[PDB]
Amino acid sequence: NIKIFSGSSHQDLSQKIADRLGLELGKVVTKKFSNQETCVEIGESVRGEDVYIVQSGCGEINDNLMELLIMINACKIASASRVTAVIPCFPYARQDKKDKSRAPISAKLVANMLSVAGADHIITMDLHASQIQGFFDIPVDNLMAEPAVLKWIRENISEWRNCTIVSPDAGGAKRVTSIADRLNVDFALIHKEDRMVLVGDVKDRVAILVDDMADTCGTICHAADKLLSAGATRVYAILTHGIFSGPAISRINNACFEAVVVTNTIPQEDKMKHCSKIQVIDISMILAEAIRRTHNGESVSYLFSHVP
Amino acid sequence: NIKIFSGSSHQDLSQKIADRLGLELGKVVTKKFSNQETCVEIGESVRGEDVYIVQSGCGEINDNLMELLIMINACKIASASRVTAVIPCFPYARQDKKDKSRAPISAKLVANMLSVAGADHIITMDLHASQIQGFFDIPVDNLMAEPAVLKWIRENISEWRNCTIVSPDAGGAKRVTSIADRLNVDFALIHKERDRMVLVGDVKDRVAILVDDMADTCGTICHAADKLLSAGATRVYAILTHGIFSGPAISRINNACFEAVVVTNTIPQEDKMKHCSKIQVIDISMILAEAIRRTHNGESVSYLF
Amino acid sequence: NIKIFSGSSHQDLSQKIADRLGLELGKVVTKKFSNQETCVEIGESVRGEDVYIVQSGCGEINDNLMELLIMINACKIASASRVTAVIPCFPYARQDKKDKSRAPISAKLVANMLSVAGADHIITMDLHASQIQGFFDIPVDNLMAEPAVLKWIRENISEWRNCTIVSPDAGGAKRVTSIADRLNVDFALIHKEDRMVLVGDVKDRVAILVDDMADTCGTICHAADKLLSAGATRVYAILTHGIFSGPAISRINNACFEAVVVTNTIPQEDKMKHCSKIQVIDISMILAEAIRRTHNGESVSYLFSHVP
Amino acid sequence: NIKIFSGSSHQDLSQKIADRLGLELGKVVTKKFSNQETCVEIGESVRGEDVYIVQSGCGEINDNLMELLIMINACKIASASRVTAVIPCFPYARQDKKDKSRAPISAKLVANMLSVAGADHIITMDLHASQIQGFFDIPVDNLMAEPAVLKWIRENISEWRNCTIVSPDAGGAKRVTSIADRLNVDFALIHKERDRMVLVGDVKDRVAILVDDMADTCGTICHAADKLLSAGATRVYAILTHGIFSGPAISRINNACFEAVVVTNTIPQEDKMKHCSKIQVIDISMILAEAIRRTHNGESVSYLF
Amino acid sequence: NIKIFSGSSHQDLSQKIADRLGLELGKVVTKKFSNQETCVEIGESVRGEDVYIVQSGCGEINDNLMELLIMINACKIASASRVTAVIPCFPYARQDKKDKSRAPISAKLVANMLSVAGADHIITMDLHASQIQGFFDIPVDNLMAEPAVLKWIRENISEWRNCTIVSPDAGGAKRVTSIADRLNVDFALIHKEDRMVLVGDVKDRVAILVDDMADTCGTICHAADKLLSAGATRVYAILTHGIFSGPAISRINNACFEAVVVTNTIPQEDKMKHCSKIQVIDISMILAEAIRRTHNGESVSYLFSHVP
Amino acid sequence: NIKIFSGSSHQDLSQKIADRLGLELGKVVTKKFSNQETCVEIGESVRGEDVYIVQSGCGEINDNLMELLIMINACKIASASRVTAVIPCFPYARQDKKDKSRAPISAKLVANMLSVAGADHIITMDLHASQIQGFFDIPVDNLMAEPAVLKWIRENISEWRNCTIVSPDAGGAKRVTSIADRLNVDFALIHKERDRMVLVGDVKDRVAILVDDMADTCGTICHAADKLLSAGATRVYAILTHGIFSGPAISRINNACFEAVVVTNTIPQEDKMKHCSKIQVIDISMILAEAIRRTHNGESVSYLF
Repeated sequence: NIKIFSGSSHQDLSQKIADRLGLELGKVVTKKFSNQETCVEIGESVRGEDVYIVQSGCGEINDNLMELLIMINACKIASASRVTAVIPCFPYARQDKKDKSRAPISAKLVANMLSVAGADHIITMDLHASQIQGFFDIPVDNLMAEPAVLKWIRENISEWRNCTIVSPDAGGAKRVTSIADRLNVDFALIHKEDRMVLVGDVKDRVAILVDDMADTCGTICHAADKLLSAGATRVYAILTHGIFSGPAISRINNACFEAVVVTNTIPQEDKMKHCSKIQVIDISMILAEAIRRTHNGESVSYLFSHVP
Repeated sequence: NIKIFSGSSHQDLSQKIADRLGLELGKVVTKKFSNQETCVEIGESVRGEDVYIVQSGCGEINDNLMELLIMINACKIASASRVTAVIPCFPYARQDKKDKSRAPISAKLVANMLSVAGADHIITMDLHASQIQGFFDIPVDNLMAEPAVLKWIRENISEWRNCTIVSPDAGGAKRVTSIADRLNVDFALIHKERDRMVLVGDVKDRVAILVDDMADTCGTICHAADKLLSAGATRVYAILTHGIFSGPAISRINNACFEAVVVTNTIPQEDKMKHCSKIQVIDISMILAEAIRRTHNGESVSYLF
Repeated sequence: NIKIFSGSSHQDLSQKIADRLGLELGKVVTKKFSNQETCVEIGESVRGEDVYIVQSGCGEINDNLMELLIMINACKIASASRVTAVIPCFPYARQDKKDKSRAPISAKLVANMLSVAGADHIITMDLHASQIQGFFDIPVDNLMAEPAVLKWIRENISEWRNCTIVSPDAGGAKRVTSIADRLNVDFALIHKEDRMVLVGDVKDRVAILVDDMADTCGTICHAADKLLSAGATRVYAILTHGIFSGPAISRINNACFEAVVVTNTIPQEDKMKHCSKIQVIDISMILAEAIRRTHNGESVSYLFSHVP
Repeated sequence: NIKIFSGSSHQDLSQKIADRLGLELGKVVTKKFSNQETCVEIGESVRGEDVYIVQSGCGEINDNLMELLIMINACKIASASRVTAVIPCFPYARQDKKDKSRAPISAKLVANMLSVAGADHIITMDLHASQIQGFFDIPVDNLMAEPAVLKWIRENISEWRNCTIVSPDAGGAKRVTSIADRLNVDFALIHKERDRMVLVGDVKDRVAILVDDMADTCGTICHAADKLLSAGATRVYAILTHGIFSGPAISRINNACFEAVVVTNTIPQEDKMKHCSKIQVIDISMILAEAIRRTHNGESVSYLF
Repeated sequence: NIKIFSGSSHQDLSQKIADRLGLELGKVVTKKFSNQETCVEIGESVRGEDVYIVQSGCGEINDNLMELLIMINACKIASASRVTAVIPCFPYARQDKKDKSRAPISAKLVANMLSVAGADHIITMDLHASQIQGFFDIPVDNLMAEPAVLKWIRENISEWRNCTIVSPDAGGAKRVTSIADRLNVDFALIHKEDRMVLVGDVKDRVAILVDDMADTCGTICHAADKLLSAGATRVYAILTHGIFSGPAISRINNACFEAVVVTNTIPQEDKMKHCSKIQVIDISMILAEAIRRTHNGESVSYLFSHVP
Repeated sequence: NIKIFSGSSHQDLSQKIADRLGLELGKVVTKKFSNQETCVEIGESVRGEDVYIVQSGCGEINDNLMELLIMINACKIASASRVTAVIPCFPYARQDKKDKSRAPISAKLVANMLSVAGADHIITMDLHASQIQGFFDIPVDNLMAEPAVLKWIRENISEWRNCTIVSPDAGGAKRVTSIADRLNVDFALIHKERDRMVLVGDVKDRVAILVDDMADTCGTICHAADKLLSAGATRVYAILTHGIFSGPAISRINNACFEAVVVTNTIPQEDKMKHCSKIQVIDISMILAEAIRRTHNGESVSYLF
């Protein structure tokens, strides 16, 4: 009575999750008008079932969001017992504050939309701001890629016992210090004032830029330069979410990175073809395990410092 | 104290609306990000104001809806006194029932998202189904194109006194019989076998006016037009309040026998009008301005129907 | 842990449903003041149980509605696990639109009342307008009498392969075309302009007026005349909901119908005594099966083209 | 800008109310269907108005409640600025607790239906229990008949300075002691063994005034009156704010020793008053008009208590 | 999958409940700032579990309330299947009406706070006003101490067949008459006009003042005098809730009571040390049994006239 | 038409606020019961008024929150037109995320209780995290102490042009870099190994200004100050918008090398100021009065940031 569904034809990640759970993705008939008006038809009964919808990695965020919302609605009015939105990369999460302007808090709006659509539960990975859990009243499991980042570092960087973890901005301080303390190394921090300022020791050390997401990568590319200018031996970038829109791929190919590491919360395959610097940590097993635990009523906190 | 904002690039309707009310459109900064992630910013204080946001007409329905939702929200958390969504063409309106499938009622979803975004009021034109009004708990004013369509038929088709109004599908009956009764003329109805088309009612040697609420690819109204010709209509017109016109529509129209195709201003046609001469638009901005003004003043909106 | 309750002493239908499920109706103590103020007492524990309340066929709609609402409330605050209102004939369903006047949408109001009373689920039959499902946020199963109408037609009208399905109004087009296409015959349609207009072929064919409901029957009685005037051989009327208030019985006895067929969503027994033209399709088995499926988490979509 | 509508045929209270405020009752079309299915239509625009709907007094409680609910809803979706239900006698008010049964809290249900119908405000008189106010999240103004009942006792019973106020049941204690304290007189209390009636307090050679919030069949206040006679009261009165008076009430009253039976205008008595001379009504329309007017103006309503 | 938690270090009652259910109290890490800002950490998974939080008897009502609310929240966003607040003594219950002033209905506010905090169910004992059940939409089980009061009376007062049950105020009439009728004896009633008035027969009888709560006890102490003045042989006071704040203990020690009987809905141990007149009925078994029944979906109405 | 009430004994802020607006604080009866059970009563009609309730500053956070909640509720059921909570220092603001624990998001709980109590609007100062604004669905105006802190630094520290702003923790980065950028000076950052403190950035032979949003026991800013001395800062200041100052704070401050400790009026300091001379308060009442006045008038509040 567990049933996993996928957003659009970007099955990829959702298929991996389903394989790991010993399941097939449920049937969904998607008819799509040219104005992008999305039609959905759940091709099997979800009556009384524990349902999980994994949002697409299609790219177009608003299409993906509506598809998700529509699919949640269809399952709720078809008497699903529970509907969980598995959203590896939370959309509009950078729009989580007003920030001295007459701005929407779009991430709160997205949380409200998910709630009124009928979501009972959220499974996500590395919310841009932890506080976003509080934008909901339903429970949220905010999974961490940290355990998998720590393990990647230990296994792929020989100098890890002597590296420096660098935040590309002031916001990311906590995230880097927590990784630096766990590994028992230093941290450093960059701040854009168009000028960057680095505080902290990177001289003669491997520098690992750690962030929750990279988009156009103008920031990490510029931070990489600064770090080499400050005497870092080489520079790595580890992001959980690899958006990589616009010139990001061109930016990374021209950059002085030794590697750019991301998870597959966003589909990376086509980006990789055109970019040899990209390596992907598979997090499908962390997503599958959180679903399995959710379903069984078993501890998921164990997924916060364990790689299943 | 009243403020009008527009959604996205399609500032035509909203400009027309703002003119009739003697206003300028509110300032709104709209920066478009990575993967179409919508950014909006209200470039002026709306604190204590009666706000009207007029939908975009730029095709991409999900982008338009999100922008509208984000705008509504932005005005609300910035202490707008009231927020009305002006949605001439209601998105997802066809998806208004399960229809014997495990389908979403997407129009109810949209109603819910609009309400939770903070909309206090809706103004729209010819809801695909009247019952959609009941999808909200806030007031909806569902304006009619009917008066202006009636007006146009009388002022443009010489033989209108012995014309027949034809619904393209069976689910279009109520709309066409209401028009047919107003003009005191005939009505007829087409049905696709669920395949061949079936026509019920008299069209022989009279003008056939195809009336429908919206036409997308125009596949149905095009095939409908053929049948009306096969059944010996003099000439066939096409009246649609919402003229979406996607995919093959442009050419499909021209290649069909249509004397004319008539639509409203609810969606922009300027782009389609040059590549298709037989299209004509009824401007509905006066109707929308009047509804906003009357909504703001608390005067009757009902006489506009 | 399934428990079925009945509205008032109009047990009839609710008793048939209970028999088909192998159950007794649960005890309810109803004390009723003269101003019709309804008192209810649930005479057994519903704590943790899956509860279904079948609304009465008493006649007085507002009494019945309040009784239903009160009973839903009592079961919810007594810790029922789930409360489903089984409402064979949805009240105020004709009040589903504003229709160019300053009217209530009373069917939306009834849906809100059912929701705030604590209904988790609705089971109903042939909503006057499908869109009424959208008046709720809880799931609605809108059961169709169509399968049972098709089977009645095939078994009782020898000429069914050559009949015409007629809508008594413009609103009913879809409903008749769907039946006409399934049976592979014609459809026709009447429109009241005080004048009726018939479009479609009924000459020398059996005409079957099909509608979701009949009240005072002035419409079907007048449509029957029109059809005979247009050369129909005989006229039948098939309604799912037989209200039959006011002069309906006198109207039907004087009418040129060969038969008036209705379901027992409304109690028909006393109406039949005074009206030999009435035949009743028993739909208690469709109601019982939807309850059973709901309870078990089994497909109910099968009830949409199958007669259990 | 203020508008008063009445529910159903009992337009007496509402007429009195509209007069005191210098208004005419709003136009409302009320077509009554098949099985008592209620149809209401607002015959005028209420857009941007402060609306007051005064309950019906036509017996059938479920019909009255539905009509009121439908009216409230109709005004809300037609963009009324505010909707107040004026419910002099709150329906289902006795059903306000489970009371050691698997019973509904029907008064909370009613509170919820009123709120979801769109009521912004309630005005009522002598809630059976004060706590009912807490069944809402919207403001309730719970007016008191007490001042006018006190007034009547002093102006109508000669021996009032040595009278005793008697509660018909034990759950009526707080009401009677509050009256007894205002007049500086005695109080007493009747209890039915849960059978024989038990009386606690002094009534010998004094006037006994039975006070209760509502009397339906009058079975209890009639048996109460006998006991008060048995215990040697001079003469016994009956004061009820809500005089429902169903079933055997009419005659039961006359056949009982009651000097007089006093009720308010909250329910119509004109029909009962002719067949029962000993009934007298305190008109409470001034109190309800004053509460509406003060509610609309935002002036004190609290001094009316 | 039942899990019982306690408010603060006032485990006492919550420990007794847990013992009776064969359970240990779940781990809770409570860190408390000096401004009394309460921090909580649920020290074990509640994912998918039936959770019961027993509110502390600490004394400071607002601290206790917030602790309860915070704990309910933590369990809900940690995916508890159900959260029940077991609140033996409902806080702010005397603030249940406006009472001719511009007052809050604070008990309604407390019910709203409990609801938005995420409480699915309430278990309580002898609400000051039954109507408080209607301040919620979630179900409330309002347990009665009456069965245990009746049994205490029958076992400890030899003259019980000839006693009088007295309400200390006008509000308590119903409560005393119900006890007087069950025991088949008289009732009497006191009313404060600063003057008390007694109606009813207490001459040469044992008088038992029965109330739902005693605070500073100025009322029961004064009622005791009045009763002796009216010829009662001796006076008892039975309260379900023994607040006993301010001079209550000094008031009771100076009073002409034969005994003051209360339940342990409030911790009584330290009050007893300084007051030999106090006897405590243990109601932990009634609380444990309601939890057990709730959990199992079994009748709790049986707890309304049975001492488990 | 506007009314200001204060919560509990700490009537200083609220008095200052009421003065700037030319008002007297509303009458409120506050009787304190048995076990701290809070009683509040509004001593005047607030019907149809724009109500502002200013939080208490009397330490006990749970008592203050309940009183505020009860006050909000009391004004709402007494038909206040609008209720704004003025909460200079937002309670439970640190508890704004789970933070890798099975912890409550207590600030979301508080947001929810405030909303269900009936608050239409919040006015507060320097939310611990901006995202807290998103915990509500009602408008929040989150005022900034930054302008006045900048002002104070320039007008009080002679060497400010070559100073460095130091965050006591790593989670304080964004706050200090924003200040450092405004003054065009350096920033630095302290981190406790999770043990020894680590400092990143230049402080040698310059004035170190410790900036944080709130300081409770001052354990962190005290140890931070030592490190800044160890790393050769000229002298170290401490700027906190919310100066809670509990437990060892008073003496801990004096025993530390702090040139001065600067806080705002958001919490009362008068009691702490006498036993600690190095404390100085920026009065923020003008800012709060201006926000109320502008909120009531519907004028810009955004320029106050």
